[PDB]
Amino acid sequence: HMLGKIALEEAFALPRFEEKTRWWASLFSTDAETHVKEITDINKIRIEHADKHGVGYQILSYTAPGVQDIWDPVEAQALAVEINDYIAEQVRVNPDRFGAFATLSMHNPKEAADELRRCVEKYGFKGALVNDTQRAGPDGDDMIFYDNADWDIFWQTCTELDVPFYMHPRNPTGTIYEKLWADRKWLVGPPLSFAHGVSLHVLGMVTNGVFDRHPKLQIIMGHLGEHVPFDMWRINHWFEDRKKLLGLAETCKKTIRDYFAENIWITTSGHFSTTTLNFCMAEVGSDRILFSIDYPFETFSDACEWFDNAELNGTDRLKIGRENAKKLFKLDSYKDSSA
Amino acid sequence: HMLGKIALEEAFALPRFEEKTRWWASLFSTDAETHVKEITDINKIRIEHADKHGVGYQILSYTAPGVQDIWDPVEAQALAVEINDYIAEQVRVNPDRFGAFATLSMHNPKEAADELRRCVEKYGFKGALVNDTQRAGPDGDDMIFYDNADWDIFWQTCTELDVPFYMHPRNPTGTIYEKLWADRKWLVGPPLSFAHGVSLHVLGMVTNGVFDRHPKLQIIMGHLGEHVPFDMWRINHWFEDRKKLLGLAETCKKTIRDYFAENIWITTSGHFSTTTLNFCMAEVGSDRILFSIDYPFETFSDACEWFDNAELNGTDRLKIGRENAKKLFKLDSYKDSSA
Amino acid sequence: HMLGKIALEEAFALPRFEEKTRWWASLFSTDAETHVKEITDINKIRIEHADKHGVGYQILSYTAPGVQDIWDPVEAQALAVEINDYIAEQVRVNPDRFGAFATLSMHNPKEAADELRRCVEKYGFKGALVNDTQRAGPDGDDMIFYDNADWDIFWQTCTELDVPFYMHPRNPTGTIYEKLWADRKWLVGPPLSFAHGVSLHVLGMVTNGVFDRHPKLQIIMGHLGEHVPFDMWRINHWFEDRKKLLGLAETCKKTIRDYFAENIWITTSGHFSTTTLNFCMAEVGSDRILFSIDYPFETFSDACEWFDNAELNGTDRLKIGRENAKKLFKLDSYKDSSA
Amino acid sequence: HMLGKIALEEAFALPRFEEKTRWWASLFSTDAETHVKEITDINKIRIEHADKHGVGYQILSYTAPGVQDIWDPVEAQALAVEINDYIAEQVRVNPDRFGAFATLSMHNPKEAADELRRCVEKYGFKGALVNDTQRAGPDGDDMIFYDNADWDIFWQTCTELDVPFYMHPRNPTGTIYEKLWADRKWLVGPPLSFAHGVSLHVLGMVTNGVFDRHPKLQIIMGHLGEHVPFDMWRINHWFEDRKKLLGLAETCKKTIRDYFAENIWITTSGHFSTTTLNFCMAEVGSDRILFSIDYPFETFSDACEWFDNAELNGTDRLKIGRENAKKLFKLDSYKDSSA
Ligand SMILES: [Mg+2]
Ligand SMILES: [Mg+2]
Ligand SMILES: [Mg+2]
Ligand SMILES: [Mg+2]
Repeated sequence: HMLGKIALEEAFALPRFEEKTRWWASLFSTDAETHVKEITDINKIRIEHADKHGVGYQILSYTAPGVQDIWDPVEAQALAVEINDYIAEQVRVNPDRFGAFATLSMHNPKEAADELRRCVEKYGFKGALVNDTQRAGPDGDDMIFYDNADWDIFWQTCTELDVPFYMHPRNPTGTIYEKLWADRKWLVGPPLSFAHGVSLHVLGMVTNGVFDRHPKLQIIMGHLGEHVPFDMWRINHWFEDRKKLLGLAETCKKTIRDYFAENIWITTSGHFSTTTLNFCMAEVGSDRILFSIDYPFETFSDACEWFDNAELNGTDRLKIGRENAKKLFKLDSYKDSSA
Repeated sequence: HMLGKIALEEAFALPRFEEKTRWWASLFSTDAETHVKEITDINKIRIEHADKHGVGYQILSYTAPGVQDIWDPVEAQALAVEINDYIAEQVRVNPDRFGAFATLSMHNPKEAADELRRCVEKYGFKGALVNDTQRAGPDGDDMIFYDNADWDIFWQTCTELDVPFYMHPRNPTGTIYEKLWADRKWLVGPPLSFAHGVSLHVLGMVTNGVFDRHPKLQIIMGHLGEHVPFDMWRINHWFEDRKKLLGLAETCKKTIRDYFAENIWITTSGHFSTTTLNFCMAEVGSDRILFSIDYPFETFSDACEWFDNAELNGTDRLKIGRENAKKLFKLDSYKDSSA
Repeated sequence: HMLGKIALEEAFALPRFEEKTRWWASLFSTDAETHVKEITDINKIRIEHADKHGVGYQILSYTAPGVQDIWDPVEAQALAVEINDYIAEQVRVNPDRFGAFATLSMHNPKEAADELRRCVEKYGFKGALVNDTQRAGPDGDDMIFYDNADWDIFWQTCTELDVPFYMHPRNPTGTIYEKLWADRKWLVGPPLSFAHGVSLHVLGMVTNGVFDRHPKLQIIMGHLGEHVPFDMWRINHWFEDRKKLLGLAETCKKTIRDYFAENIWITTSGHFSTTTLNFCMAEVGSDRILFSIDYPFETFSDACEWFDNAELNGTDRLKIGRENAKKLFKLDSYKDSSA
Repeated sequence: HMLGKIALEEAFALPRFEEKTRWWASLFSTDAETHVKEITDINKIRIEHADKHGVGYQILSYTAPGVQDIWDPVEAQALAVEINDYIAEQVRVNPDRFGAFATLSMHNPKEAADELRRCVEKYGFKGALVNDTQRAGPDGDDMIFYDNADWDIFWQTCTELDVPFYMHPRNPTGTIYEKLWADRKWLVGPPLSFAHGVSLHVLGMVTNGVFDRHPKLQIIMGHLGEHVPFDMWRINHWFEDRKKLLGLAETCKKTIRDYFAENIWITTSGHFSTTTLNFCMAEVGSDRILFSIDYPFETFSDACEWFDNAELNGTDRLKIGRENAKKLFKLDSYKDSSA
């Protein structure tokens, strides 16, 4: 029904990674052959889906765990560069239907900043999408978080280019996987582990002052905010009425509600629940919520038939379906953008 | 306004642990001296609070991390026995105002089952409250989870005595603390880490078939369910439409919604939000929600002035405030129980 | 998906009233030929719909405006008796699928009480359903309301027989139609006028003390309560904080929330909105909400596909779908009643 | 806590109407002596309240029933002119704290249009506020509605001046009072009758095509929309799926949700319910909701302590508290307008 929707948690994989794609599909897809075809296709199947379901524009990004799974920094950087060059050539076929997020090796702040800049300046990419902490160390068992002063040069590049950063999940690996997840492995991914990682990282950015040093920085979370809106009251209470009397105020200058009004966005990817959407509208505001799908892990039909038919006032259907993202990503036009 | 409310996430500490109590208070209280007095008091300050705020009956339990912090199994068991003997003598002063949950060493399923039985049979305790995984191993860096076949003898003791088990959080320790939390330490506790632990453990019980082998087992989570109701739609979708086509059905026979209708309860402890309560009423049902406070980490005033004044239909105010817990814990009477 | 649902705002018309059926259809149906067949059919089409959509049991009632449109008390009484005899015979064909509400002339309290008693004692009808005020006076321009002492004998008959009374709407007529509705006639019926009538009558019963004189009396409103839940806060405030200080307490002894907890029920007839249902669960409580359809003015498909697929906790889906009505109407087994 | 709030359903009365003020107070106030002082005061008591509760700017309007109670068109017009001249002088004392709505006799479309124009062009009034239908006829028993072609000249004046029209309630009178309300008089006013009138009039404007002929017209309803949001689903269904197939489309060209997105506003006057506000954010959108008080029928304390302390995302608190009204009324700076 609604046309010109924008979706922006929409994944692709390189054709040369078919074995890795099938491993990931063995965890998260019930039809591996269709999954392989859909995650690698850019300009045919993906366009047919969007045409049937009123999706005018999609910002594509690399599948998880992606470059964050690569703990060799030279290999990781070369892979990020390869992916960005590849998707730039692919989306030129349909520029009124596709944009792309930069794919990044996050081993080094300046290296990541330079590649983000190359993507934005050379290819017009719309921002960055990163799958939660970079694997590093001898066997990839270390994690690189971005919520510290070493990453200021990177976050300042984001605000200078004025593009958002999408904190996507990745799977638990190594020591963390063995200790917490191996004995309850069906919880890996969307059921629980994904949100635990993203919420930890983003609230780390909050409590380590990233949005104080970079007040213009825009951060996006999928899956209606990875549990965080559920605890908006509880986090705010334990920040303002407890931890900010014990030292947190030294590195965290605004309330959690301020940061959601000024810096943080949430997306409807993989969470097609009108009851939860309404609750998020109360706790974060319809202005800060964007439609997305999580294709091809979710189907266009599930996401779009939900949203198109959800009971919702017309003002917020427009905002969530396209107008919020249209302003955030400075979209002058695209297919059906004002339909 | 409402009298005879029941609260059941209400903590005490032994007087001999003052140093440990002050360490915990240095993380989670803004007034250490009042905290020490309140967490150790049973029959004076705690009764004065309850009298002012319409709380007829409280089920007391041992402060976190409690016995789960003790990785010496002999020491841990002796401490659990000591705590249960102590609180039994304390609550006999005011039997129409206080019951108690068993405090347990969870190093060994049969040992824990026997001590739960002793508490219920000898002292009339109302169930068990355990602070998420037992520390074990050489330096307490291992975790004992209860979502496996070794714990069947324990869960069968719970269903035979027909008493619930409250899965309370504890702090992250050791390797997990260093890897995920040390660099964002203000998130430890109520802001995030507590819910991550409890939700992992309870959903582990779900996906490892604990409620299939023990369909009468009642499990309680505080803090409006430790994020889980937020993802009810998403978990249900990724169980029924994804993982249960890939192997999860082998150890998980009902839907997540079934388990919340039949086995799982949530509590309002430390989450005094009517907007979130309404959302939980939609996602889990008012029948499955219990009032609680989280005293003395939360104040009676915050919890009770919220609940007493919250906009709510009279049917559900009665149920959540006392009648749900009255039926669950088989309370024939207590102060103001039918006021 | 849910089987054994109960619906109880389901209308029929006498075959000999085809012209009245067609006039009403010309206001409220977009397929008059199907409507005529469906509103007169009891045991074939209506059963086929119920079998397809998991409706085990239906309490049937006479179409609006029905006997309340008849201002000749002799003609009105004879028609009520005719209708009750007719539907008693019809429902005997499928007694495990159908019950009936009494149809009443409400010109005289004792006469109406006697015919309700005959319906319950002779035919086992489940209650009464009445289309708002009884037209009266020489030209049918007066209105008989039931919220006064003259009707105590009638309400005492309801409580003695322990059966509920369903306050259904009727169209505005005569002077009221001319002054308020004739110049905006598209608002007649479900869009506005229906709820204005029923809410006036039920809140009249509240404020004139009917539920104080008859504390066991159960009153049912369709259409999620005819706007009243939206104003529960506002009515409660303007009663307890205003009118109850000015004289209302003389004839109204409990709060509006008390009466919804103790006396008033709402159904989902013609209001297939999960967002509004959730709000009603907050304002009135799931224990007080009953599934219903409003057939043949609404379709089985619209009502049942909505309810069966609505995002709802399993506890409340069971209560609203059938268990609330099973208890209220003291129902024996019926088709799929325990499925 | 929030400063610079805007309220715009704030009433005054002329000093020479003490008897009318006292009769109205005898229906709607529990402290008539304070009410008389507060409803006549402009520049002292009312300012003190606003200073204490963070209300920067108020648009003032004449008390109900006001000029709509006057069925002599000559007396009605003279009184409207008197009131507008009076309040223009009063608000000049504190022009950074007060604006005014036009008070109008609505006996004649051209006359009302001319007085609205005088108010805007001579005094800079912000719009019009009218208490539902104009009493008319020899004994005041007729009602003038504005949802017809005779009023096109008036609505065209609203859009030409680009100012909104606030449809405020009035009490039921004459035959309507006798037939519907006299025997249940405690429902008169906020409990029920007020909303019945306004919702009828506004939905009449919808279904008689006023917003089709005048697509720029902005209409404001108090009291969270006078029940209409509760039935948004039901009205929309009975328009688009029923009446629009039977002839309504001839005079009503968009959906009810379109008109709430494009033409209709609601305020929080006299409805200090976060639960209902959240529901209204789902059904109408936070962009279309305005803070207001309904002083002196409601207190500043009730309205502002509710709103300032309600659990709400920061984006919508800002919009509802002041930014929506700042844009709608094109307001220059006022006290704390950017605080
Ligand atoms: Mg994704
Ligand atoms: Mg606790
Ligand atoms: Mg009906
Ligand atoms: Mg007013």
